Amino acid sequence: KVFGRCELAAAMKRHGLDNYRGYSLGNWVCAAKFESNFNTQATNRNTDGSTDYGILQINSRWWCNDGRTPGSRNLCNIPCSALLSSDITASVNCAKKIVSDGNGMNAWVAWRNRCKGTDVQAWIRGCRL
RNA sequence: GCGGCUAAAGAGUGCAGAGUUACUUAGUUCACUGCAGACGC
Repeated sequence: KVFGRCELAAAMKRHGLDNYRGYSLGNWVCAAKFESNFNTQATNRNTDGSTDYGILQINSRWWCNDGRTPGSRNLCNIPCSALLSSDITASVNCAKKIVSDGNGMNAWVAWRNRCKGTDVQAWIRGCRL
C-alpha cells in the first residue's frame, strides 16, 4: 500500500511511534518518505546481496530473513515479506527495536541524511491525528 | 417521497458529533450516525 502522508502519520502514532524515545512523529513520517516514498512494497538491493524491505527499508542482513542472504542474522524474528505488508505492525516493531539499541535514531540513515536538524513539524502540518 | 443551494473565498465546509485509512492536496471541508431549512416540476 502507498500510504498518504497523514494516513501514515495517523497509523504511526496509533502503534506508538509518536514521540517514542523522545522523537516526535515528524521524524518517522519523514523517515518513511525519503526511505520508501510511503510505499510499503518498496525494496532495494545493496551491492552485497542483502535487500531493504518495507516502508522504512529494513535490511535483511541483520533484521529479517529473506532466504537469499547467507550469513544473515534475522534479529527481528520475521520473514522480510512482513516488512512489505499494508499493515505496518511488523515494520514498526522492528523499526522500534532498531532504534532502541545502538546508534539509536542515527541508526536511521534517511532520517540522518535529510531530516535531522530540520523542522520536522512541516511533516504533520494539516494532519488529523 | 426523487435534484442543485444552505461560505465571500476554496478542490472540498447546512449545523452536531464520529473515526470503518475508504477518499483526499488530509479534512472546522472526508467513510459512519443523528436531525435538517428555503427552494425546482
